[PDB]
Order: sequence, then structure tokens, then C-alpha cells
Amino acid sequence: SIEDTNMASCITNKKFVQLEKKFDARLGVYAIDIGSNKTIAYRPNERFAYASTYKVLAAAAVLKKNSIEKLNEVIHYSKDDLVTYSPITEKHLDTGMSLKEISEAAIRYSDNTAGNILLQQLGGPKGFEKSLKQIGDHVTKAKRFETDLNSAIPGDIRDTSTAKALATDLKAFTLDNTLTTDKRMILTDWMRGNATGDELIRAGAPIGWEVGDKSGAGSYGTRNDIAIVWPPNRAPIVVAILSNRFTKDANYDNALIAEAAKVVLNDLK
Repeated sequence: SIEDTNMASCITNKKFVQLEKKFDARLGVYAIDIGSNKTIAYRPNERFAYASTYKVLAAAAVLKKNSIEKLNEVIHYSKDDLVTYSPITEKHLDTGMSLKEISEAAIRYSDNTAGNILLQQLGGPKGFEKSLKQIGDHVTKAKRFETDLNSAIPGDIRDTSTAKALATDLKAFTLDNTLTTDKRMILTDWMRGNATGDELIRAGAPIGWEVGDKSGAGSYGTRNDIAIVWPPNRAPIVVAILSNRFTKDANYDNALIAEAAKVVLNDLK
């Protein structure tokens, strides 16, 4: 069957090649079926800017590092801390917000000030990178805050990872024995049912399959989605799909991510 599997990989691979051509993009894919350890991989080790997908990993590291009581302490940030696109944190400027509330705002709405506060809580981008090293991720390189970290310049290693590294990290926090039971369930629920994921991996999932995701978007047409996918009566599937285009102001097309996800989920089916 070794001949049989590799021809299946060649066929799956050609679909990703055709998507890159159709959408004028570069695509990175890594998916693992937690029940069989089967994987799908396309440029799995090539670097992409992770953009807002880090927010779920930074929230997870904050959960791992901090007690329940600490995670409920109110953080009194100021108007000076608000960066572009802070729809939740800008509402609660008078009241302040807890690390738990900040984590939920970052994941559900991709609030950028929320993301910065999580990065700060971990010691800045370098401390966030150190938190990922502690779960065995020596690939991800974190350097800048929002919104500069979205610049996604060709060849630039700052604020980049790979589809394999991001998927493996997401698996580590949501499915492996890294967080306490309560923290793993809280983090997973934050990923469920958010409109920012509607046109991405969720749009490529078969009928009846639930998707919990964290989306990303940046310059050079960068458009990412990392997710846990729950098929009926099956073990979870962890999926990272990263992409970009080739000019600074290029427009992404969410359908590239959805069509890539259809390939992944139909071939892990």
C-alpha cells in the first residue's frame, strides 16, 4: 500500500498546486488526524507571517502561566494602549478587563489591543516565543507587537511560523495534556462559533462537522486559519492553513482557505 498512499499524496498535492495557481498565492498546509495520526502536508515547513493566529496560542500560554485568581484580576489599560481594530477593549476602557476577558476578546473578535496585552503579560514577543519553546516549538519567531507584526514582508522571519509548527502548538494546548482540564475546555470554547472564521476552514467543512478556529490576515495578501475540526463520531483533526500573495496591497480571497480545507477534510475522511 506504500505505492497506494504516495499516489494518494501526489493527487492531494496536485490539488494544492492548482489552488496556488488559481488564487495566485502560496499555500502552506499541515493537518493531523488525532485518531489515526494520518497527516496532510503541503509546504508544511515553509515560513509564513502568522498574523492574528498567534492570539489563541498567546491566550493559551497566559492560561498555563497564571492562576485562576490571577486570570480574574482587572487590568486597567489606557486610551493610549488602544491600537487599530480594538472593538472590545475600546468599549471597556472605563472599566478595565481581566486577562480572562482579554483572552476571549482576542480569540473571538481578534481584538488587537487584547493581543498586545497578552503579549505583554508573557514578557513581550520574546517571552511569548519562550512560552512556545516550553512546549517544544523552536520554529516560531516572535518579534513585534500589533499592528506591525502583520507586515508579512517576503523573506522576513519576524513574527513567522510554519503550518506544521502552528498546528502542533494548537494541538499541544487544546488536545495534549498541557493545560489543566478546566483551562483546556475554556480555551476550546473560545474558539467555537466566531464569525471571523465563517468563510475559512468552516466554509470548507463537510455538513455536520464543527470547526473551532482562529483566523489571521496581514499584508502581502496574508490569510490564515488554524482550527480544530470535530467530525461526527470521529477523533478531532487539527488543521493549519496559511497563505499569502505576492504584492504588498494584494487582496486575499477567503475561498482559497475554504477550498484548501475541503481538500484536507475530504482526504482525511
